[PDB]
This record gives sequence, structure tokens and C-alpha cells, in this order.
Amino acid sequence: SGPVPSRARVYTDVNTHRPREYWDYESHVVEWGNQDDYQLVRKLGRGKYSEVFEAINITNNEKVVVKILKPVKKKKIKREIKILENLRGGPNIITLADIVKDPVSRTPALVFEHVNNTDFKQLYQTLTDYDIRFYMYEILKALDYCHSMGIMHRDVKPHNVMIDHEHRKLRLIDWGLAEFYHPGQEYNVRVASRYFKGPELLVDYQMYDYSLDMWSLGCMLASMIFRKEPFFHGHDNYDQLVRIAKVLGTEDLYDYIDKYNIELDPRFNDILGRHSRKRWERFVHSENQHLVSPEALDFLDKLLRYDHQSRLTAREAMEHPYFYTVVKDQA
Ligand SMILES: NCCCCn1cc(CCn2nc3c(Br)c(Br)c(Br)c(Br)c3n2)nn1
Ligand SMILES: [Cl-]
Repeated sequence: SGPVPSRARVYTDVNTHRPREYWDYESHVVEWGNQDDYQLVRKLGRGKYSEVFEAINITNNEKVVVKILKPVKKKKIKREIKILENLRGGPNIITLADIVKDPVSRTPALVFEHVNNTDFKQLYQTLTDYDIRFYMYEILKALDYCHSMGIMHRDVKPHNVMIDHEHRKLRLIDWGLAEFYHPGQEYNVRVASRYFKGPELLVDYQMYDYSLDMWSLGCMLASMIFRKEPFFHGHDNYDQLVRIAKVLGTEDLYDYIDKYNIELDPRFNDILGRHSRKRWERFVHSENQHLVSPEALDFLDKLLRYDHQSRLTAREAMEHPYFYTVVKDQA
């Protein structure tokens, strides 16, 4: 008996109703510009599968960010580009400015709009209760859009969220793991970062959807309001589930496994054990209480679910009382 199939509650067939070329990214033709149009100023960091540089466009003298791609399948490069082009102009989505190759190394490079970003290691420790609600709302705008455009991000984490706190603007970046959602498709579970992997990835359930991003959002929200980074601190993919089980309890976990008839890895049986579902007040203490509210806990609780079908959609999340003040001020 194989695993029970699954479909997305929302935006299920959006890609099917679009032209083939929208999602069939393998056939997409790429027009490569010249890297000589950009002069690298300084290195912004050594990314996961790239080298990221701040650069200036010598044509119009404007600051950009050049992301030199590390050698990956051309198929995946076309995917990231096509997804970036499909989402351009969208709310809080990073803007792909250009696509170039170095004249010598012939190495593919992506050029993005610049964002005056403050790292979350320095920023998140300063954010107020409102700041969290505000920026969470901005990410939801991005998630709701890309989900509506038939795209899972599959790598939602603080490092992929550039925040210009001075101008209160937010950009969701790094779409290299993003993929088009098609109903019935079995996806690779080896995506996202370990601390932000959804349970479906940890138990190897391949037929997931947009709701994967909502779990990652939940992990982010938990780490911010509780000031515990990361919230689920596992030492590997297996222990990660154990860390989650020690919070959400093992009862809902095994029910989740039974519902989708998931064949659990033989390793899991001993390390999981038996754990109760903890109350969120346990994580509330003297230093984080000013960020924790009954609305926040209610909203967080509806993001962090084993059953991906039972998690809030992005739009549902935006309509939560947690964001009532934010919505009002944006009018
Ligand atoms: N934990 C120690 C601190 C070092 C880690 N770290 C990572 C970063 C982010 C660097 N960065 N900025 C980017 C901008 Br702006 C754009 Br636009 C794009 Br696209 C990318 Br990819 C960026 N990466 N800071 N500290
Ligand atoms: Cl959604």
C-alpha cells in the first residue's frame, strides 16, 4: 500500500490553466547579457550555491547585486530565471534586473535590484511586537502572490528575507529551490534548510504543496516572538522531527502518518518515543513576553501543523486578528 495522494487546498490548478511555456521552463530561451556592464564593488557573502557581490551598473551608475551562480544543471538555472520572470512586479518579490555571463569564464550570473539589508542576527533582536506583525504581513504578501502564481518557494528562512528597516521594505529572495506546483506531482523532499524543513520533508512525503512555505513561516515566527533561534534545533534530519515532536506531541504525528499511509523510516521508531503536545506558555518567559500575545499564539498554532492540509493558507493568515492593526494602518 503506497502513500495516500494529496492536493493543495488553494491554487490547485492554476498552472494547468496557463500556457505551457509558463511552467515548462526547460524550453525557455535565455538571452545572456555581458557582465562587463557591471563592476563588482565588494563581496556580500559566500552563498549556498553562489558568490554574491554588490556591483554598480556602469551604464546608468546604479547599485545592483550580482549573484554568480555555482555550477548546477542548466535546467535548474532556467527554472530559477523563469520563476523570477513570472513573479517580477509582484509584492515584496525580488526583482531580476539582468542575466549575464562573464566574457571569459562564461559563468552564469544573476543581477538583482539592491536592498539595504540588515542581517536578522542584528535586526530581529531589536524588532517590536508591531515590527514582527508588519514584516510577517509583508512576507505573506509575497507568499500569497507566488502561491497564486503556482509557485512554491521551498526555502523560506530569515536569510532569504532582505529587510530595509529604514524604509520598512521587504524582499523575498533566493528562488533557486522554487518550483512550479502541479497536482499529483511528487517532489524532492531534500529542499529548504534543516531547521525550517516541514514534517512532510522529514518523513519523506513527496506530494506536498504551497503549505510547505507556511510551516517555514511558522518556524520563523516562533523564533522571533520567543527569541529562540532556531526554534526546532535538531542535529540532523531525523532529530529535527524529534525536536518538533517534543513540541507538537507524538499523537498528532502518528495520526498524520496514518492519514497519508506514510511508510516511516525504521530509524524513527526508537528516537521519536512518546511526547505530549506542549502549551505555548511554556516557551514564554521574562524576556519575550512583550512579543507574545494570545493572538500571536493562536496564529502560530495554526501554522505549525503536521498535516499540511490543515495549515493556514497565506491569504487566511493575512486575515488573522494578529494583523488587524497592520491592515488598518495600511489604509
Ligand atoms: N551568521 C553570521 C552572519 C553572516 C551571514 N550573513 C548573510 C548576509 C546576507 C547577504 N546578502 N545580501 C543580499 C542582497 Br541585499 C540581495 Br538583493 C541578494 Br539577491 C542576496 Br543573495 C543577498 N545576500 N549577511 N550576513
Ligand atoms: Cl497559500
